[PDB]
Order: sequence, then structure tokens, then C-alpha cells
Amino acid sequence: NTKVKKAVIPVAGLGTRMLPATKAIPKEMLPLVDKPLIQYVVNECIAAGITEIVLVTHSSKNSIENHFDTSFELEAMLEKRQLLDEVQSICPPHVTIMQVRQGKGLGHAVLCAHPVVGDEPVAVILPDVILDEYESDLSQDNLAEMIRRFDETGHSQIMVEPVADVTAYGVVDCKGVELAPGESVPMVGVVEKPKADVAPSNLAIVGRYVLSADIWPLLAKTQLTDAIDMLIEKETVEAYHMKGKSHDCGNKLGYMQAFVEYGIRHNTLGTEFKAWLEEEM
Amino acid sequence: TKVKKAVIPVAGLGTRMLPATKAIPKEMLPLVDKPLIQYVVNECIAAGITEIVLVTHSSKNSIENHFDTSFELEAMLKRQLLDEVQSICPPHVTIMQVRQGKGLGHAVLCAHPVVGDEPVAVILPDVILDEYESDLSQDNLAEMIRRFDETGHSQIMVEPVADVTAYGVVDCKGVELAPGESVPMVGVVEPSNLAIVGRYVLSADIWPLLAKTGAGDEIQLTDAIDMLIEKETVEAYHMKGKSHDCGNKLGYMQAFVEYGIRHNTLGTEFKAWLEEEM
Amino acid sequence: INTKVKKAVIPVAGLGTRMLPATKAIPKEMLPLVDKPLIQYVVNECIAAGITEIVLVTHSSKNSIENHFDTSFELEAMLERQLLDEVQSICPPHVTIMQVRQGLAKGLGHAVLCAHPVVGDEPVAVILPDVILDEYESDLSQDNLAEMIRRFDETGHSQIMVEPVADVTAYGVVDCKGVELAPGESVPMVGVVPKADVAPSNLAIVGRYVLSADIWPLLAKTPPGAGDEIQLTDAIDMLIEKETVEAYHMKGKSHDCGNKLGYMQAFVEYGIRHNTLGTEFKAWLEEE
Amino acid sequence: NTKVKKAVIPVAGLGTRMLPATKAIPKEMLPLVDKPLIQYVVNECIAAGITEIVLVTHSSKNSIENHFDTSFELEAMLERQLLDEVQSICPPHVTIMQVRQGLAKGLGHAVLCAHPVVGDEPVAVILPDVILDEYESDLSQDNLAEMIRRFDETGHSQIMVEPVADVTAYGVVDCKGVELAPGESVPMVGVVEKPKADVAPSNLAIVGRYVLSADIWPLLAKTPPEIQLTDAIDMLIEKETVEAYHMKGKSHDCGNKLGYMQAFVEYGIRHNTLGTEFKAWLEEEM
Repeated sequence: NTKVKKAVIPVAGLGTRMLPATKAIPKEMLPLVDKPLIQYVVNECIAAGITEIVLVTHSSKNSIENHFDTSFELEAMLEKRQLLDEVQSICPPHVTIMQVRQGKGLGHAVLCAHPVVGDEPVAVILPDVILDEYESDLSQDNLAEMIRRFDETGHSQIMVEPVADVTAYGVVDCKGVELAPGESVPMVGVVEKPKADVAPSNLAIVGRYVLSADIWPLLAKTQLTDAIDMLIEKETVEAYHMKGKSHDCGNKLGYMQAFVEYGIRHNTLGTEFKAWLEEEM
Repeated sequence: TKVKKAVIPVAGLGTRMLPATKAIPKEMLPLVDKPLIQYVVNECIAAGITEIVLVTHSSKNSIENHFDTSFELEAMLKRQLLDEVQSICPPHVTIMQVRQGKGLGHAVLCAHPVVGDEPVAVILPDVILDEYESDLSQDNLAEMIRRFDETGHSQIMVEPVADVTAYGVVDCKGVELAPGESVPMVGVVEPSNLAIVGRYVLSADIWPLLAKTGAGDEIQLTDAIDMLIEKETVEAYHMKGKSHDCGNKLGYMQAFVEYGIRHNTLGTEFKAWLEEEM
Repeated sequence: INTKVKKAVIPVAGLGTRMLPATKAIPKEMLPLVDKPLIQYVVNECIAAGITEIVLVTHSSKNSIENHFDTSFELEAMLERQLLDEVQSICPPHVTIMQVRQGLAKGLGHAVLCAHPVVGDEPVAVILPDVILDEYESDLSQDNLAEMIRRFDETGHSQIMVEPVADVTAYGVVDCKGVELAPGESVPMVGVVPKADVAPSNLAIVGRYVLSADIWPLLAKTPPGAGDEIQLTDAIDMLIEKETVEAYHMKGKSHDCGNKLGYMQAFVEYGIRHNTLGTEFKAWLEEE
Repeated sequence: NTKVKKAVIPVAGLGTRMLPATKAIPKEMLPLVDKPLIQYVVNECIAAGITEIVLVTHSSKNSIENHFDTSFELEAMLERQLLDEVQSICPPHVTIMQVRQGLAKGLGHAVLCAHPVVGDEPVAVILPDVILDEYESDLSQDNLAEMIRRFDETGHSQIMVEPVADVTAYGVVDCKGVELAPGESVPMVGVVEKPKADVAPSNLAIVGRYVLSADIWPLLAKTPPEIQLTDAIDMLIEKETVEAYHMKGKSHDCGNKLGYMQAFVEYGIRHNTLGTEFKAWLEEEM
């Protein structure tokens, strides 16, 4: 298959932008209607073919792991059925969630997974960014596509998308080439919240990466970006243009918008919710 | 001020919101950026309650933690924020926790040792009384308590429904009730179009009645309620403004939007975004 | 007539340093004396004395203490025999455990003050959990906490348990104006100190108190040290000042499980006495 | 270098033999003087060269992980010698990973759950309620460390054993009647659970330490007609040579009350700072 077996997901220490909702519950457990962000993120991983998920965590984060694990008393009450099928249907049996503690920096959270991952290519996924399942085919596009491409060329993939205001993100330098959703083109560097006038593209790092086993040593020499730009010095790495829509639930308004969008699409209450929104707005 | 303690049963596990509540308490689901329990407690405080008793479960330390101070967190934030965050539980308010050993009537019983034989407020936490459609410091719980204190008559909040077939309606021997008013209730029929909302202000007299009080072998507070009734004058208080049942998925999704539009820093942008998108 | 001391308050919010690393991720109060955590002995002592309301003044990382006394669902499941019933009986049905968080408040005086809202303006017992009162060496249903409560009901005077120490240079020693105390006796104390030539007595403060409702306002008005620190000894000195305080002479033996050596000595002493393994252990001990 | 890089520690089951102490704290967190049993076991894995430990766990046991992680609030609270001691707990080059076991299904099944973590590689299996005495063997040269070096040389799995008086209480190996000296590895032709003394192939009991080849993986994947480690070991013997390794020094079974109380006293006598005193104390008192 693919040498990309593991997805490393850094679990937020404290999602301060979302206080106080996340003062005592992880932001990864904040819900989009009726499921926690991390359940969408894990299913995205799985749709791409990943079966091993390495959560890079902290002490106050047990509920994320319990969400995917079995909940004895809960299930007991449940028998005491659909929901029951559902709660045990959260993590497919062929999927394994692993945990390692980080006790700062995303590049640091990645390095922490080194020992679990080995000296192999890996996927890095940020948990507060949700790629829209209805807007693209997760089994074929995006992370799924970035991995197929990595297998084909051995070139790291870095998901990106066009954004209005560039100063707010980390922009990639694709030497001015235009990219269509779905394509991969070489990147020659990354610019941390560039100043509009000097920004390399309008292409923002989305929070999805498929990286060659070489970042590992680079991470040690080294944030992800600097080992990224160092990797770039050694090999080709490409920007992959995200297909569909993403939701950034790491910012309050982004989260509120996602809440509503997923609300309108809810399998059982979406139409009624949508109707209500229309007679209400 | 005779009523200083509010009992909040939050020890049940919340089914209708699965899978979101599998590993987190339903009481910590956010309405925008504040958990349901924060709105609830804020409501108690506004009414002058200074001691909140959570009748809980092993899995809900997140709720107490939300109200306690998060050291490492505090170690982290900033000036503006750092305030807002300690500020969750003001200094004169105490959150106490007792573990339940099922039913609301039994949940309230467990708090007896903490409350003592005193008048007590009973608050259902997955029901939100809208802070913008009422003045929570002057109305509803605030006032139902102010009236208990003035007259020692118990108060049970109710609001008019549509399908009275769908609900339990209090019997007020036919007296027309309007927002803001109270009038004796003689019981409930499952007589008026008024339903129990989930806020109760009860005389210390319910305790012994609650001890002497089931459907699934659960202790019903309705049962002690009617008992208190045959012993005394209990009044229905007509809720003012709007309530939000956040214990049902749709009701929760709808309050999320209503509150978002009213959000103090993001309400205007979200509302405009919504208006276009929708 | 029933006493008015209805609640015991147990400060369990601190992170116990002298016991590290053992207590690095577990409460010092959950350290076992053979096969039971220190806290169960302490709660049982409250119970033997008739207290049925216990207030733990805790911290976030200590949910295990409450879990100890609650029903342990999965465990009982996987338990369904003796263990089931032993385990099922750890906290009797008529005993209620309440918890309140100490939060930012530093100091023992603060810890006690935190329970005020649960206790009310009522007298209360204050129990430090790392000191274990030997259930074999005295009758906890009549002595010690049980007797200090009775003395407080008979005189209105707050009670402070003390015990005799050969070395006064290492303790909180009381001044009872040189009046002698025999076990079980309470006599007014006018202060608390001590070098040795100037010590007012050989009686050290053990860790148990039965205080009147008057400690409440005093505690709230106790002047802080930095960071709000309110010490209970300070509040105690003002109580002594406001009124009559007696020192009560402990019966039996105490185990200070707050220090390493003492927790070890305790573990051994309770092992030898274990209802099931006492004999075999004691013997194995004589052999070794 | 060795292909044996990972040690799997099954700590997921709930320890009934030690109730009620263990009602709400994991058995692995009980202290032998001033350290939890799991610290001793982790330190032993480290002495043997292991720098990757996989706990196969349960939800109610975060405390085991917190023990090795950074105790931010404590550290802060200490910020001297003790602060160091405290951080030093897990050496920076050693990593603890965790996986949850599904339905409580046995040690065999516990190891099996570590498969995705370890991969198709040889592993060390360590039962954490058995403590190998540090004072009585050189844990950096004998026992697990030796077992691992013999596996690297030969490629033969190593199952640790020690002589017992009563075989009916253990899983016993069959080495074809051949004597093993401490530190010696001898091929085993079978394993048997709790034999009646009259048919027992030896008086050498499985202690609880294993260094297994990557070939036990497919064997552990099989469902019996309860997945048992010894049954897997017996299937492996069928395919390949497996040796029993005779433990050096002394072991402590702290999975049973008496054994834990004895180990607590034995280690208190040896405590670095308090032993002399504690011992003296015990003499006068005994």
C-alpha cells in the first residue's frame, strides 16, 4: 500500500480563542451539532485509508480518548439501541487510537510522535480544522489525494487554500503558478502571516500535511514550518490545493458558522432546522 | 432573603444529545462559547442565590472545574481574558457537589444534608431562561424568590403551550394568568394551557414530604409537590420572556443560533453572514 | 439531645510534598495503610464519633477520594460474594460526603473557611487527614473526637486535641497555664507556642478540633499573609482571645502518615494488625 | 543495536486482590515506600535499554500517565532537589505511549492490542504487578537486559522463570528435564498451566517477563474454541525454538496483599535515606 500509515493529531493544550467554553472541556470536543470536532477529523483520516491515529496530548484531555473507547456505564444504560449501536460505532474496530504526551509548538508535538511513528512518512492533521464531507469526497480528494500523490512521487504534500486576507495566515510560495483545486505544485518556502504587499501567494496552509520520513531528522535539528522549509532545501515538497470547503473551528465565528452549516445538513433534522432558520431570518 | 441554596440535578447521563455527550456532560455543551451550566448558574446568581449544589456523577468533574480556577490556564492568559475566566464564579458564590446514589425527586433528596431544613430553589439545567427577553435579576427566579421571601408561598414556574395534549398543565382553578404573575395552583393534569418549565422555589416544608414519598422505582418530585399542596398554598408563577429547552437536539441547535445572533462581540457579523447565507 | 456539631470538615486540597514522588499523581490521602487509603480510616473515625456529614475541601486532581466513597459501577459489575459487599459498604448509607473546591484560597484557614457555606454558622469538627487516630488503641465512638464533641456540648468551649511529646522543639505546643492534663481531660489553653527551657507544656497539637460557630467571623477577618493566605493557627489565636478554648488530651495513639517514616511505621503497625493477614505477617516479620 | 525497542506493559485490568485500596486508584500506583510500583517496572525497562514503553490500558488510569508526564502545577509549586527528582521521573529519551484494550479479554489479548503500536517486530512483555528486586540483580546486565541480549544474538524468544515449591499454583515450563542456572537460557518444549505435581514438567514458574519474536503476533490473533499468552507461547514453540531464562536475584509479587506488604517492608529497610532508621525502629518494635 502506502508508507503513510499513521496520522499524528496534536491535541490543543488550551484553545484560548474559544474561552470560556473550552476552559474545562477540550476544543476538540466542542460539538458540530451532535458530534465533537475530533469525530469528524478521525473519520476524515479513516476515509483516507489511515487506521492508526496518534493523538499528541496533555493531562486534562482524557475525554477525547474516552469518546472513541468504550463507555461501560453509558452503554449499560443504553441497553437498559440505535444510539447504542452508534456509540460503539464511533471508532471502527480496525482503527487504533494511540496516545503520547507532549509536556510547546506544533513541530514539537510532531516530534513527540516520532517514537510511535518510526522513521517513516506520516500524516499531520490539525483537529480544529474540519474539511467539509459534503463538499468534497474525503475518500478520494484532499488527505486521500495527498497520500496517493505522496506514494506516487515521494514528494511531501501540504494542503492549501486561497484566502482574502493573507496577513492572517502562513502563505506558501509556489513561484506564482496558479493552482486548481485538486492539484499539487511545488512550493519553495512558506511565509508566516506575510504583509499583503510581499506575500508569495493567496494560498494559506490549511492544516493537513503528508510528510516524508525526512522531516523526522529535520524536526530534531530545528515549528513545523522551519523543518518544512529545511526539507524543501533537500527535496521537492508540494502545495496541494484543497478541494471543497474547510471550516476553521479554532476561531469563534468559524465555529459558529460550521455549527449552522452542519445543522442545515443534519441527516435527521437538517430540513426542519433549515426551514426554521428561513422563517426565523 | 430566605432562599440561598439552589439544587441543580446534573447527575444523569444525557442520551438525546449523543454522541456529543458520550464523553462530555450535556451540561457542558456550549451555547455559542459558554456551557449551558454557566448560563444556568448565572441565572441563579442574578436571582441572589449564593450556594449552588450540584447533585452529580463520577464523570462530571468538568462541571466543577469550569467554576474553579484553572491554574495552568491562568498561568497562561490575557488581561482582558484572564479576568473573564476567574470571574466565572464570583467570590461570593459557592458551588458544592454531592454524588447521587435515580430520579429528580431523589436527586433533590440527596442535597438535603447540604441544604438542611430550609426553603430551596430547584433548577433543571437543560432549560435556559432567555436573559435578553426577561430581566433575570428582577424577573422569573429573581421574583419568584422575592415573593416566597415576602409571603412564604412556594412558586413553580409555568409557561403557556399550544398542544396541551402534549403537556402537563397546572390547575389554577381557572384563574387567567399573565406573564409576571402568581396565583395558587391546585395540582397538574397530564385546566389551563400552562406547563411547568423547570424552576421551583420550595418551602423547607418539602423535605419531610420528599423523604416520605415510584414510576420506574424513581422518587417523583411531582409527588412531594402535590403533597406540599394539600398541606399548603403553592403558586404557579407565569414565566416572563422566553425559555430554551436545550435538552433536545433541535432545541439546542436553535438556541445556538438565537444566542449567536445576540453575541456581544460577534452577533452582528454572524447575523449578517446568516442573513446572506440563509 | 443531639450535638450541634453535625459536620466534619476535611481539608484535602493540598499536593503533599513530603510524600513525593508517590503522591505526584495520586492524593496523599489515597495512600494505603495496608489495603485501605488513609482517607477511609479518617472518615470512619468521623463516623464512629456520630458525624454523618463530611465536607471535603478539595482540588481538581483529586476525584479519586470521592470515587473511593461512591458506587464504582464497572467494578461492582465485574464484581458480581464478600468483596462486592465490603466494597459496597465503604461509606454507610446514612453518611453524606460533600465536596467544595478550595480554588485560589491559600492556607488551612482558607480551606476551613471554604466550607462555611455548607456548614452554616454552626460549630464544626476540623480533621486533618494525614494524621490517623488508632482505632485499636482507643474507642473512637467514645473517645477522642467523640469525647471532644461531648465536652463542647457540655461547656460551649472549643476543643483542641493535643498529645505529649518528649521533644517540644519540633512542635506546636500549648499553654495551659501549667495545669496538668490526663488522657481524656480538657483544660483551658491560653496560647500556643518553643525552645525547651521556656516551653509552657509538653502538649503538642494533634490535628483534630471541635470549634464553635464563633470561629467563622474570625476566620473571615483573619489577616492574610501574601496571596490571601489565611492560616488557621492565626484564626485560632484570635479565637483563644475572643473566648475560652480547651486543650483535650488524646487517648490511644496517633499515626502521622504525613511524613515518610511515619507512614511506613503506620503501614507496618496496621499490617501486623490485619484481620486476615496479621498473624502471617507478624510472624514473617519476626522471622525477617 | 537491538530490534527489541518496545516493552508492552498491560495495566488495563482492575485489581480486585487489593481492594479496597485499588477501588479508585490503579493497582500499579500503589507505593513501595515512596514510589508507585509502576516506577520500578519502568525503571527496569529502562535499565535494560528499552526507551519505548507501551501501556495497554483503561480509562480510569490516567494517573499512571500523569505520573510520568510533567506535573505543571506541582513543578510550579516546587520552583529544589525535589523539583529535579520530580522532572527526572521519566528520562527525556524514554517515551510512554498508550492504547486502550477493548473488552477486558486477558493478557494475551492485552498484548495483541499493542500490535498496531509495535508493528511486526519482537517485543518485551512485562507484568507490572511483579517487581524484580534491584538490589539483588544487576538490572542493567541481567534479567530483561540479558533476555534481550540473548534474543538479539540467537533470535530465540526468552520466557522468564524461577523455581517454585508448588507448581499447582503456576504456569510451568518443560525444558526436557534440563537444569537451568540463574542467568541461563534453555530451550523449552512446552508450557503448562497449573499442573498437578505428579505430571508437572518442572518446578520452574513463569515469572512475568517475556522477550518475544515477531512471530508471536499472528499466533496471538487467533481465537480459541480466552486468548492466553502461554497458549501462544506453545504455538510458537511449534514453529521455532523458545528458551526459558532463569531469573537472577529475587522477585516480588505485589499483586497480592501479603506479597505487597512484605515487599513494602523489605524496601523500607533498604530505603536510601530512611532504611537505617526504619530498620532500627522495626527491631525495637519486633
